[PDB]
Amino acid sequence: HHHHMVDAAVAEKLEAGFQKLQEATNCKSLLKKHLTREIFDKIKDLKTSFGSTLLDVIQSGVENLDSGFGVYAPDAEAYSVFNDLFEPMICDYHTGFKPGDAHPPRDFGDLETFGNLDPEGAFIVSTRVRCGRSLAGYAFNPCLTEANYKEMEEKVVASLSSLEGELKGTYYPLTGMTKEVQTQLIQDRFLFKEGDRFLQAANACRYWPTGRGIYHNDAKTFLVWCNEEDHLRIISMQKGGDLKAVYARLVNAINEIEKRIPFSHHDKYGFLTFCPTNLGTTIRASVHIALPKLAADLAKLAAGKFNLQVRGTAGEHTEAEGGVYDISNKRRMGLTEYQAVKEMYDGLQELIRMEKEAA
Repeated sequence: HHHHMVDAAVAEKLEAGFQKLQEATNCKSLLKKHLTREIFDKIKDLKTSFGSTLLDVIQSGVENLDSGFGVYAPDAEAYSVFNDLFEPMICDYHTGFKPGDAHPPRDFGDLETFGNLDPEGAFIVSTRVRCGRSLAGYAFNPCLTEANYKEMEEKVVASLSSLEGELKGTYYPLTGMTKEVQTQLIQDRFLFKEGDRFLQAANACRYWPTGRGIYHNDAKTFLVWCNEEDHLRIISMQKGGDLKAVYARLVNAINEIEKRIPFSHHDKYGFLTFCPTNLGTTIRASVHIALPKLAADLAKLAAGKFNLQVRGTAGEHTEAEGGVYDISNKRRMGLTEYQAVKEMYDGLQELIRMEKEAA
């Protein structure tokens, strides 16, 4: 496909979408904020080599005006071709990253500098680190062919099936998934299903459920989703606060996978993903921590000095311990994997120190 020229159908649909954006003077999306007429007029007739147009970028945010972000990348090249829109959006969303920055190369860092977090079990309820990856060479969802989905899944399965030791586990395809397995995966909170209206409207569920599946280790402390939104979503998690173990498991897993499957990467934006909220390190770390003494003061948002975000957790007495907060990394881009996780580690250590010291 050539870099220019969209057909008349695409052009008409883009203009109507832009107008809908405009008349919705109520719309809070990043798409509406950043897709100015000037930018729209500049990029509306461009296509990637896969044939993706601006409509394949913005259609979800147009159809779902309540979108928070409102664009997706239909293939890795969209990030360059439609960069006039992607760049301001990405840089608005991602704390500490600005136009002209180059996201640093991957570096998981020295695992030995993590570890002793809450061995007592007095504070941290659970620890989780999620990452995402696209496979080098493949389009993203709106552009994948049925044979692409099958081939990608075969490759992913070959790699996960070869995993040994702590990562050894089972792959469950969505194709022909039984009621029994569906139920078991729902109990585990491991099941995904056809995407919500945001993903449907992005054409991200074509050929469902071909090439979609779920892998977890026997311990249920390592989970992979194949083709849920990104080619790969990779999660390490467990009860308690052993961030070293959680992070080491994920690092080992990603290194083993990459030995067999190279990832899509970008010199400025880091690992490329279908949703640009997942760029850079792609890291989404989350620790549930009980801080009932600090809960009184909410000068807790201390966490900010380590670039960490604090969120309350739901439930009543009968369900959940009180004063438990979800602590996560605000930074995904413009820092290495090691810096992102060490920020969590350092900040949590301080929070706990503060909790022990509070009256």
